[PDB]
Amino acid sequence: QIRSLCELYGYWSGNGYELLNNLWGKDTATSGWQCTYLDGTNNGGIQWSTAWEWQGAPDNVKSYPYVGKQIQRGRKISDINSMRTSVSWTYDRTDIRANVAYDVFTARDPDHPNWGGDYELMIWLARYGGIYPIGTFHSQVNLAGRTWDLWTGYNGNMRVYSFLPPSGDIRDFSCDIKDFFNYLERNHGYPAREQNLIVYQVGTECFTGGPARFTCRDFRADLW
Ligand SMILES: OC[C@H]1O[C@@H](O[C@H]2[C@H](O)[C@@H](O)[C@H](O[C@H]3[C@H](O)[C@@H](O)[C@H](O[C@H]4[C@H](O)[C@@H](O)[C@H](O)O[C@@H]4CO)O[C@@H]3CO)O[C@@H]2CO)[C@H](O)[C@@H](O)[C@@H]1O
Repeated sequence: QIRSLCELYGYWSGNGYELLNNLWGKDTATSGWQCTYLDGTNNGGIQWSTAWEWQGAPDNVKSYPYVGKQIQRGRKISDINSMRTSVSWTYDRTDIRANVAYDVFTARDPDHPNWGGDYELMIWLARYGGIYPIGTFHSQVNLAGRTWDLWTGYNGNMRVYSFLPPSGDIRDFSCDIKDFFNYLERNHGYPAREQNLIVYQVGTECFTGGPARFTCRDFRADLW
Protein backbone atom coordinates (compact mmCIF):
# COMPACT_ATOMS: atom_id res chain seq x y z
CA GLN A 1 0.00 0.00 0.00
CA ILE A 2 0.97 3.62 -0.60
CA ARG A 3 -0.50 4.81 2.72
CA SER A 4 -1.71 2.89 5.81
CA LEU A 5 -4.42 4.75 7.74
CA CYS A 6 -4.67 2.69 10.91
CA GLU A 7 -5.30 5.53 13.34
CA LEU A 8 -8.83 6.46 14.42
CA TYR A 9 -9.92 8.87 11.67
CA GLY A 10 -6.66 8.42 9.77
CA TYR A 11 -7.05 10.54 6.65
CA TRP A 12 -5.66 11.03 3.14
CA SER A 13 -6.65 13.31 0.30
CA GLY A 14 -5.47 13.80 -3.25
CA ASN A 15 -6.62 13.94 -6.87
CA GLY A 16 -10.01 15.33 -5.72
CA TYR A 17 -10.71 12.32 -3.49
CA GLU A 18 -10.34 11.55 0.21
CA LEU A 19 -10.03 8.39 2.28
CA LEU A 20 -10.93 7.98 5.97
CA ASN A 21 -10.45 5.21 8.57
CA ASN A 22 -13.88 6.17 9.80
CA LEU A 23 -14.31 4.04 12.95
CA TRP A 24 -17.12 6.23 14.21
CA GLY A 25 -18.83 3.54 16.28
CA LYS A 26 -15.78 1.65 17.58
CA ASP A 27 -16.45 2.43 21.24
CA THR A 28 -19.46 0.05 21.08
CA ALA A 29 -17.09 -2.83 20.20
CA THR A 30 -15.89 -5.22 22.92
CA SER A 31 -12.77 -6.04 20.89
CA GLY A 32 -11.14 -5.41 17.52
CA TRP A 33 -9.69 -2.82 15.21
CA GLN A 34 -9.54 -1.80 11.59
CA CYS A 35 -7.13 -0.19 9.13
CA THR A 36 -7.76 1.49 5.77
CA TYR A 37 -5.15 1.31 3.01
CA LEU A 38 -4.58 3.52 -0.02
CA ASP A 39 -3.42 1.03 -2.66
CA GLY A 40 -3.28 3.32 -5.71
CA THR A 41 -4.55 6.45 -7.46
CA ASN A 42 -4.36 5.08 -11.00
CA ASN A 43 -6.39 6.07 -14.07
CA GLY A 44 -8.52 8.86 -12.52
CA GLY A 45 -9.72 6.58 -9.74
CA ILE A 46 -8.78 5.29 -6.32
CA GLN A 47 -7.76 1.77 -5.36
CA TRP A 48 -8.05 0.99 -1.66
CA SER A 49 -8.85 -1.62 0.94
CA THR A 50 -9.75 -2.13 4.57
CA ALA A 51 -9.04 -5.00 6.96
CA TRP A 52 -10.92 -5.47 10.20
CA GLU A 53 -12.24 -7.59 13.01
CA TRP A 54 -14.95 -6.49 15.46
CA GLN A 55 -16.91 -8.10 18.29
CA GLY A 56 -19.81 -6.84 20.36
CA ALA A 57 -23.07 -4.93 19.76
CA PRO A 58 -24.20 -6.66 16.55
CA ASP A 59 -26.75 -3.93 15.63
CA ASN A 60 -24.18 -1.13 16.02
CA VAL A 61 -22.05 -0.03 13.11
CA LYS A 62 -18.42 0.14 14.29
CA SER A 63 -17.12 1.80 11.16
CA TYR A 64 -17.72 3.05 7.64
CA PRO A 65 -14.30 3.47 6.05
CA TYR A 66 -14.86 5.28 2.79
CA VAL A 67 -13.47 6.94 -0.25
CA GLY A 68 -15.16 10.26 -0.95
CA LYS A 69 -15.34 12.57 -3.94
CA GLN A 70 -14.48 16.06 -2.65
CA ILE A 71 -17.20 18.55 -3.45
CA GLN A 72 -17.77 22.26 -3.10
CA ARG A 73 -20.42 23.36 -0.66
CA GLY A 74 -23.62 25.08 -1.74
CA ARG A 75 -24.62 22.91 -4.71
CA LYS A 76 -28.34 22.23 -4.74
CA ILE A 77 -29.22 18.70 -5.76
CA SER A 78 -31.59 20.14 -8.37
CA ASP A 79 -28.59 22.01 -9.88
CA ILE A 80 -26.44 18.86 -10.19
CA ASN A 81 -27.11 17.21 -13.55
CA SER A 82 -25.15 14.01 -13.06
CA MET A 83 -23.28 12.02 -10.40
CA ARG A 84 -21.66 9.25 -12.46
CA THR A 85 -19.72 6.70 -10.48
CA SER A 86 -18.37 3.18 -10.74
CA VAL A 87 -16.92 0.72 -8.26
CA SER A 88 -15.34 -2.71 -8.43
CA TRP A 89 -14.81 -4.55 -5.14
CA THR A 90 -14.46 -7.87 -3.35
CA TYR A 91 -14.84 -9.20 0.17
CA ASP A 92 -12.69 -12.17 1.15
CA ARG A 93 -15.57 -13.68 3.14
CA THR A 94 -19.31 -13.09 3.58
CA ASP A 95 -19.88 -14.69 7.02
CA ILE A 96 -19.78 -11.22 8.57
CA ARG A 97 -22.27 -8.53 9.52
CA ALA A 98 -21.39 -5.83 7.02
CA ASN A 99 -22.47 -4.05 3.86
CA VAL A 100 -20.90 -2.26 0.93
CA ALA A 101 -22.70 1.01 0.21
CA TYR A 102 -22.67 4.42 -1.34
CA ASP A 103 -23.47 7.13 1.22
CA VAL A 104 -24.69 10.61 0.30
CA PHE A 105 -25.77 13.31 2.77
CA THR A 106 -27.67 16.49 1.87
CA ALA A 107 -28.75 19.44 4.01
CA ARG A 108 -30.61 22.71 3.63
CA ASP A 109 -27.71 24.30 5.53
CA PRO A 110 -24.85 24.13 3.00
CA ASP A 111 -22.32 24.24 5.86
CA HIS A 112 -23.77 21.19 7.62
CA PRO A 113 -20.90 19.05 8.96
CA ASN A 114 -19.95 15.93 7.01
CA TRP A 115 -21.18 13.47 9.68
CA GLY A 116 -24.81 13.81 8.55
CA GLY A 117 -27.50 15.98 7.04
CA ASP A 118 -31.23 16.47 6.65
CA TYR A 119 -31.33 13.44 4.31
CA GLU A 120 -29.21 10.40 3.60
CA LEU A 121 -29.26 8.39 0.38
CA MET A 122 -27.57 4.97 0.48
CA ILE A 123 -27.09 2.47 -2.32
CA TRP A 124 -26.19 -0.90 -0.87
CA LEU A 125 -24.18 -3.35 -3.02
CA ALA A 126 -23.91 -6.04 -0.34
CA ARG A 127 -25.91 -7.09 2.71
CA TYR A 128 -24.12 -9.73 4.75
CA GLY A 129 -24.88 -11.48 8.02
CA GLY A 130 -28.55 -10.59 8.30
CA ILE A 131 -28.20 -6.85 8.89
CA TYR A 132 -30.95 -4.33 8.15
CA PRO A 133 -30.80 -0.74 6.88
CA ILE A 134 -32.54 2.09 8.71
CA GLY A 135 -36.31 1.91 8.72
CA THR A 136 -38.75 -0.35 6.88
CA PHE A 137 -39.36 -1.67 3.37
CA HIS A 138 -41.16 0.86 1.19
CA SER A 139 -41.39 -0.40 -2.38
CA GLN A 140 -39.39 -1.76 -5.30
CA VAL A 141 -37.68 0.61 -7.70
CA ASN A 142 -36.12 0.16 -11.16
CA LEU A 143 -32.93 2.21 -11.50
CA ALA A 144 -29.43 1.73 -12.91
CA GLY A 145 -30.39 -1.44 -14.79
CA ARG A 146 -31.48 -3.20 -11.61
CA THR A 147 -34.41 -3.67 -9.27
CA TRP A 148 -33.97 -2.29 -5.73
CA ASP A 149 -35.81 -2.77 -2.47
CA LEU A 150 -36.17 0.77 -1.18
CA TRP A 151 -36.18 1.10 2.61
CA THR A 152 -36.96 4.37 4.40
CA GLY A 153 -36.87 5.60 7.96
CA TYR A 154 -35.18 8.02 10.32
CA ASN A 155 -31.82 8.25 12.05
CA GLY A 156 -32.57 10.97 14.56
CA ASN A 157 -34.18 13.75 12.55
CA MET A 158 -32.47 12.61 9.32
CA ARG A 159 -34.59 10.85 6.69
CA VAL A 160 -32.72 7.82 5.27
CA TYR A 161 -33.47 6.29 1.86
CA SER A 162 -31.60 2.98 1.36
CA PHE A 163 -31.72 1.12 -1.94
CA LEU A 164 -30.90 -2.58 -1.41
CA PRO A 165 -30.27 -5.54 -3.72
CA PRO A 166 -33.14 -8.04 -3.36
CA SER A 167 -30.67 -10.92 -3.74
CA GLY A 168 -26.92 -11.44 -3.63
CA ASP A 169 -24.31 -8.73 -4.00
CA ILE A 170 -23.10 -6.41 -6.76
CA ARG A 171 -19.33 -6.47 -6.90
CA ASP A 172 -19.08 -4.43 -10.10
CA PHE A 173 -21.43 -1.49 -10.35
CA SER A 174 -21.89 1.79 -12.12
CA CYS A 175 -24.66 4.34 -11.93
CA ASP A 176 -25.69 7.94 -11.99
CA ILE A 177 -26.75 8.81 -8.45
CA LYS A 178 -28.85 11.65 -9.84
CA ASP A 179 -31.22 8.94 -11.20
CA PHE A 180 -31.84 7.97 -7.58
CA PHE A 181 -32.30 11.55 -6.41
CA ASN A 182 -34.62 12.28 -9.37
CA TYR A 183 -36.72 9.23 -8.43
CA LEU A 184 -36.97 10.51 -4.82
CA GLU A 185 -37.82 14.02 -6.00
CA ARG A 186 -40.66 12.77 -8.19
CA ASN A 187 -42.21 10.06 -6.03
CA HIS A 188 -41.16 10.89 -2.45
CA GLY A 189 -41.30 14.69 -2.41
CA TYR A 190 -37.55 14.91 -1.78
CA PRO A 191 -36.89 18.70 -1.77
CA ALA A 192 -33.97 18.76 -4.19
CA ARG A 193 -34.29 22.51 -4.82
CA GLU A 194 -33.62 23.24 -1.12
CA GLN A 195 -31.01 20.54 -0.35
CA ASN A 196 -27.26 20.97 -0.78
CA LEU A 197 -24.81 18.12 -1.38
CA ILE A 198 -22.69 17.41 1.73
CA VAL A 199 -20.87 14.11 1.01
CA TYR A 200 -20.52 11.62 -1.88
CA GLN A 201 -18.88 8.38 -0.75
CA VAL A 202 -18.57 4.62 -1.12
CA GLY A 203 -17.38 2.27 1.60
CA THR A 204 -18.26 -0.61 3.90
CA GLU A 205 -20.29 -0.46 7.11
CA CYS A 206 -18.76 -3.01 9.46
CA PHE A 207 -20.73 -4.41 12.42
CA THR A 208 -19.14 -7.70 13.58
CA GLY A 209 -17.01 -10.56 12.36
CA GLY A 210 -13.66 -11.05 10.73
CA PRO A 211 -10.84 -11.05 10.20
CA ALA A 212 -12.31 -9.69 6.96
CA ARG A 213 -10.91 -7.68 4.09
CA PHE A 214 -12.73 -5.38 1.67
CA THR A 215 -10.80 -4.62 -1.52
CA CYS A 216 -11.88 -1.76 -3.74
CA ARG A 217 -10.24 -2.70 -7.01
CA ASP A 218 -11.32 0.64 -8.47
CA PHE A 219 -13.50 3.62 -7.58
CA ARG A 220 -14.32 6.60 -9.77
CA ALA A 221 -16.77 9.41 -9.15
CA ASP A 222 -17.64 12.58 -10.98
CA LEU A 223 -20.34 15.16 -10.89
CA TRP A 224 -21.45 17.86 -13.27
O1 LIG B 1 -23.76 8.77 13.65
C1 LIG B 1 -22.79 9.67 13.13
C2 LIG B 1 -21.93 8.98 12.08
O2 LIG B 1 -22.75 8.63 10.97
C3 LIG B 1 -22.07 7.96 9.92
O3 LIG B 1 -22.96 7.72 8.82
C4 LIG B 1 -23.89 6.69 9.03
C5 LIG B 1 -25.29 7.27 9.13
O4 LIG B 1 -25.35 8.07 10.29
C6 LIG B 1 -26.30 6.13 9.25
O5 LIG B 1 -27.62 6.60 9.04
C7 LIG B 1 -25.99 4.87 8.40
O6 LIG B 1 -25.70 3.74 9.28
C8 LIG B 1 -26.85 2.94 9.55
C9 LIG B 1 -26.80 1.63 8.76
O7 LIG B 1 -26.92 1.82 7.34
C10 LIG B 1 -27.90 0.66 9.20
O8 LIG B 1 -27.68 -0.60 8.63
C11 LIG B 1 -27.96 0.55 10.73
O9 LIG B 1 -29.16 -0.18 11.03
C12 LIG B 1 -29.22 -0.71 12.34
C13 LIG B 1 -30.20 0.16 13.13
O10 LIG B 1 -29.55 1.34 13.56
C14 LIG B 1 -30.73 -0.59 14.34
O11 LIG B 1 -31.78 0.16 14.93
C15 LIG B 1 -31.24 -1.96 13.93
O12 LIG B 1 -31.79 -2.63 15.03
O13 LIG B 1 -30.12 -2.67 13.44
C16 LIG B 1 -29.70 -2.15 12.19
C17 LIG B 1 -28.60 -3.07 11.65
O14 LIG B 1 -29.07 -4.40 11.43
O15 LIG B 1 -28.02 1.83 11.31
C18 LIG B 1 -26.88 2.63 11.05
C19 LIG B 1 -26.91 3.89 11.90
O16 LIG B 1 -27.08 3.54 13.25
O17 LIG B 1 -24.91 5.02 7.50
C20 LIG B 1 -23.80 5.87 7.75
C21 LIG B 1 -22.45 5.13 7.65
O18 LIG B 1 -22.13 4.39 8.81
C22 LIG B 1 -20.90 8.78 9.38
O19 LIG B 1 -20.10 8.05 8.44
C23 LIG B 1 -19.99 9.34 10.48
O20 LIG B 1 -19.20 10.35 9.90
C24 LIG B 1 -20.79 9.90 11.66
O21 LIG B 1 -19.97 10.20 12.80
